Amino acid sequence: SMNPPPPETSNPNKPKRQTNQLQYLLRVVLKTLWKHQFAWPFQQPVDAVKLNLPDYYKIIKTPMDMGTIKKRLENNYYWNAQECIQDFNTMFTNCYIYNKPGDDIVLMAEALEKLFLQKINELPTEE
Ligand SMILES: COc1cc(/C=C2\SC(=O)N=C2N)ccc1O
Repeated sequence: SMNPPPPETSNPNKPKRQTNQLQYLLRVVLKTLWKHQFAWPFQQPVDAVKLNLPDYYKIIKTPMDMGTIKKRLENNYYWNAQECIQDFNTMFTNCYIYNKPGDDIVLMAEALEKLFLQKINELPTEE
């Protein structure tokens, strides 16, 4: 059993910005989801070896998790807020694609997604 390498979190030739929307994504959005009681499965890449999910990376070809997002935000990896919002949405969608409705992990993702949507609704205008 093998896990793929994680998503990229460092790339010196990718242009980067530090913007008020990206600061909101770290200070408000990521921090709110990270502290939630259902955050733990999403705080690092899925370890398909330890979890005995040998088909996980056959089905999920664009993996994403909040550990990766946290690193991207803390290392100013992004150019704009849309790129980070897409990462969160990829994380939720992967969970719904791989699992069954009503599975514990899906209910956990849904609770985090509800908070995510609430916070993104008040994403500040770009200064
Ligand atoms: C079973 O599908 C998923 C599993 C996880 C992670 C888990 S599950 C567990 O017990 N520990 C973990 N770190 C994350 C997203 C998924 O879609």
